[PDB]
Amino acid sequence: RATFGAWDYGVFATMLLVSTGIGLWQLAAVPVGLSLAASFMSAVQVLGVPAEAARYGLKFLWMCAGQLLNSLLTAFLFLPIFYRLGLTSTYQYLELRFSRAVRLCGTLQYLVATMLYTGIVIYAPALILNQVTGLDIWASLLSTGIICTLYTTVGGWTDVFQVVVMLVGFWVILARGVILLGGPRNVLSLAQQHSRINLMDFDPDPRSRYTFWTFIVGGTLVWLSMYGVNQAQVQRYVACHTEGKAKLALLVNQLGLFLIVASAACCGIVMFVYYKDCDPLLTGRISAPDQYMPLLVLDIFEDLPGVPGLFLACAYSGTLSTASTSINAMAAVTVEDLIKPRMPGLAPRKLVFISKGLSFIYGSACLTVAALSSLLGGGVLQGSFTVMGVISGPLLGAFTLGMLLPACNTPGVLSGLAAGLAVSLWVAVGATLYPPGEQTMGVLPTSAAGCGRPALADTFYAISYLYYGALGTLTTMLCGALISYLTGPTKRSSLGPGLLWWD
Repeated sequence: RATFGAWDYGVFATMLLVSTGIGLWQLAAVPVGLSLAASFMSAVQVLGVPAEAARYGLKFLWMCAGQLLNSLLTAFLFLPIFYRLGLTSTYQYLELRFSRAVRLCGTLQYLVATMLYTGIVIYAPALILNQVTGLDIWASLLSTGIICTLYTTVGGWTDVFQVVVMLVGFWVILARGVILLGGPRNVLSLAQQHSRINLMDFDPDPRSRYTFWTFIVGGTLVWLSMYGVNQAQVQRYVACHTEGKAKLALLVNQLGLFLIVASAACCGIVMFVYYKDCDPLLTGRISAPDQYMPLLVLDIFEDLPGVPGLFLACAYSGTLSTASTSINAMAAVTVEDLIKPRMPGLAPRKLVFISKGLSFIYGSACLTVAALSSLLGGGVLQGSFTVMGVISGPLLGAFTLGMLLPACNTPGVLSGLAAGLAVSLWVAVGATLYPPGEQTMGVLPTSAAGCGRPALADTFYAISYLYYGALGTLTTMLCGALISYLTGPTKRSSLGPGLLWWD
């Protein structure tokens, strides 16, 4: 109990092996959108969103409000620019706007951000395996790395099946939990009593981790960083045979992500009310809050033996498949965008070998980043939203500056990228060397009676992590706006046909 110990071991092993092996032996656009909702279905979200909802309440539902505002700008301000142009890759726009140097810089920033994000995405299934089997945290990470390598290197329509299965799993967990605790009315009343239904939270204090202001502002930009400029996600919409179909598929992706993040938050609330007494953290039954969901599944499905095995094997294999797909994606991007253009004559024999080698190097780098995440501390959702905000925040800032500011020469945008990246790294490192107090973040009390030294660690490093990506972005523009209009602007009369949004 509390760590498999039944047929669930066999079911987990069988499902993992089958997933690893069997991989390789207007509504037509709906699945494509549902394919990009499979990038936020990773075990990262499974572990994070429920735990964060349980610890901070229902405020986490405002994540959807970020999504609903990131797929509303991505489908009306960023998709037309990337479509009316017509681009093999989105970063090509930069070469059309400022110069090839900015294209290379943006590609490097995307590569770094993706490697860190995939490191976290690989760490999450390692956490699942360690919690489920008690197989250390380093042997578990080793096994996860080996399986991911077998996926990406040796070779590798489940993009929608994995979603469907994990979503029905979330709904099943919700139903079972609510049944155990009586009915929806009792659970809702209990959650309300313990201040878990604090949906309306407008406190302006930026240090407050989760709030309406924080979620809207920070999450919108942290989500544009992942689904508005991300080459892998956006590339699927520059080949939809029409702009309207691309927008419809993007809205379908928005709906899928909204459903995922609402089900996860609701199941997190059910988890909390289930553990309203004898909280695992206070009783030592687990180590980190990200070990909440596996524990919830294991405790709940004691009547049905293998269901935890099936659900967690899906959440593990799907997450590794997503990580391997991302690794292959950036391995291909490196060859097509950075290497091949410089070396024109290489022939395919060496190009395929270089692609495989880059996939291997990226896999190893992501595994090392996962090990670093495990060693450094905890937090999978926070880790993802920090790595993808610190790095991919200034990049979105550069895109927005180039679109909405006609007079943005290359030096201005480059210095804006520098300043934004520096500021984001500054705050993200300050908040890890002097983490904010738990009470100030907004963590709610969890009963168990049933069984900043410097001057910038108290006011600056304490901001919610969601603002990190919104802090670089809002600097990359401002600096890039206060330098472009000083180092000589770019007259709009000679800028390009459709590189702007005002046109």
